[PDB]
Amino acid sequence: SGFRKMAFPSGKVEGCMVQVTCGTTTLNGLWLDDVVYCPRHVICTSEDMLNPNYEDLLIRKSNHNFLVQAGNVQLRVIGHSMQNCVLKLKVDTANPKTPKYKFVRIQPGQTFSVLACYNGSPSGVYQCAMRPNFTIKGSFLNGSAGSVGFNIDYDCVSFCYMHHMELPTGVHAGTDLEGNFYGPFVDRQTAQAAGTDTTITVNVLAWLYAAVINGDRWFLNRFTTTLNDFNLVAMKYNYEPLTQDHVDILGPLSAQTGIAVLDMCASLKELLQNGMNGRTILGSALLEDEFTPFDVVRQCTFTRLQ
Amino acid sequence: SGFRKMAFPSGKVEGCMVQVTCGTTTLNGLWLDDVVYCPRHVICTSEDMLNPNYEDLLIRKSNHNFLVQAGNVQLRVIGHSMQNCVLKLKVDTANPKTPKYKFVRIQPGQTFSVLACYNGSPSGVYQCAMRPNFTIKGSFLNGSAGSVGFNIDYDCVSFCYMHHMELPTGVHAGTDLEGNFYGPFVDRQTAQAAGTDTTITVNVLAWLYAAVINGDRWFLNRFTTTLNDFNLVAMKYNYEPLTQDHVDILGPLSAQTGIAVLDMCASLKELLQNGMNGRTILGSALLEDEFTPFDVVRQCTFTRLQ
Repeated sequence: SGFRKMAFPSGKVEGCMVQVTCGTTTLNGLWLDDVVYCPRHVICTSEDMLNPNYEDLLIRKSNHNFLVQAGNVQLRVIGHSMQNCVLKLKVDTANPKTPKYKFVRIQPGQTFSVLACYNGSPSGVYQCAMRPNFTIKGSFLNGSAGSVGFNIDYDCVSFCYMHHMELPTGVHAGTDLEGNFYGPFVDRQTAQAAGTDTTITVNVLAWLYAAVINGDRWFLNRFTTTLNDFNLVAMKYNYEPLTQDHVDILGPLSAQTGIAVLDMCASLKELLQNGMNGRTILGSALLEDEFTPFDVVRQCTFTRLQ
Repeated sequence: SGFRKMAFPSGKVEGCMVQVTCGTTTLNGLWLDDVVYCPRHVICTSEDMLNPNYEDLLIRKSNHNFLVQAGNVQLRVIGHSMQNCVLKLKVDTANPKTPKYKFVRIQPGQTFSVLACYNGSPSGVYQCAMRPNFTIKGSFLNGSAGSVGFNIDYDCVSFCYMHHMELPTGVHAGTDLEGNFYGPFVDRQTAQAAGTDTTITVNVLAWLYAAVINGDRWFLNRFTTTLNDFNLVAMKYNYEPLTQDHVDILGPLSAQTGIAVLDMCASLKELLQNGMNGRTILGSALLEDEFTPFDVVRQCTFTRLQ
């Protein structure tokens, strides 16, 4: 037993990570087959004019301006194109380690594994959830842009995030693998702020279900409530509304634990009104909302079926 | 910026994982060159009286009895022997994916990355700290035994832990790669309890530094204290006593923060008594003690040396 934030194994992703340098600017690229994808602001430099326009600056760059290295080997750029906020760098060598993959746009509330990288070299791995305000609470320094996030589904690496920038609040923003930002953000030197965030109600219920599976059940009561009355409570604590779709996604954890979803909502309603009473749940003094129902099941299993 | 529990990329380790099956028991193995390392209780059968004779089961078993799988490929065991609580299965093929590696005995307070496995097949990765009572707080199900914990140092993998079992309190126990258990535990079906766990004082300090580097400062104070003076307020509070060895270790964090360790100790003493008064530090409502100083440094940029 035991429950912990757990990243997907990063081996498949590590073999696609490369360093991209244009001028004195370096960041990370993702090498699949004969293409390297990377944030377009690799072409930005110090001596650029204020609030540059990427159209104009890329026009100055030739193939020979982009220096891509996969370890101690130079990949030769043979073509470049810009697709929204990412650069597609056609190279003359196919990555022999390209996994089965898909490009995916995750929804808010969902999690993914982040392979933070520097200078083309993977550095560490951890879980993030896409916040309802379309930011993630990551750990990224300068040189980490191009790091990707991803999930594994059977044999297929689903890439869902490429990191670009940090916001003044200290939270992070990036694109899908087509260069489309999550949230109202731009890879520009313009003032931006994350909007107000909300708590991912469905995730907190999954976490409480995980808590029960692991024997942490002090917060259960005989009580139950309705979907309407729970949501009237949730709204007042900045929790996002709970939909029947959410209730159904919690099915397997309710089947597994024997605790009906609306039973769980009553315990949660109670922790929201009266607090955690100095108690910790799974070693946390706060309510965790970055564990999806899938992430719990992934870690406990369904033992009804023998 | 930002601060997160971060596992090492697990790629170099995933290529070492294999599946070991003796009779009806299946757990994971570690395939380094031409040796597979695994827990000895893979040979245990519940049909045993219980108190096992591991040595004579080695005589009882032949090489045929051990089924080693790298994916769907079988490795013929050509030798088998016991070293403390670990099996060393000699196979006919040397692991072509063997990395540069050491075998190390971690010290209580140090951290490592656990690659959680079932059936030779990686499931996920997360950080653990070896607790002062020689347990770890992981997420391990039945069949997770044989999973390893490791640290990457350049391109050399330091294997420091192999998981064997779970204690009735929900924490986990294991050996180094030489089969020697961390702590007074044995791999038998007998009543065992972990001693009293204590907070790793040096690590809470390192964490408080990570917050200051990252922006969380409210806890700081112009107040000061001394070493024995701080260790008074702490020993009664179940904390590891702080030593001059720990002070020095935090040197670089103080150097970057310009905050003296004793000054940090003072505001930490203040944090023990008062409590956090509904306030968080780096997204946490309790003091985190599983970030070592070096773990912090790896997630910070250091203005000093330019």
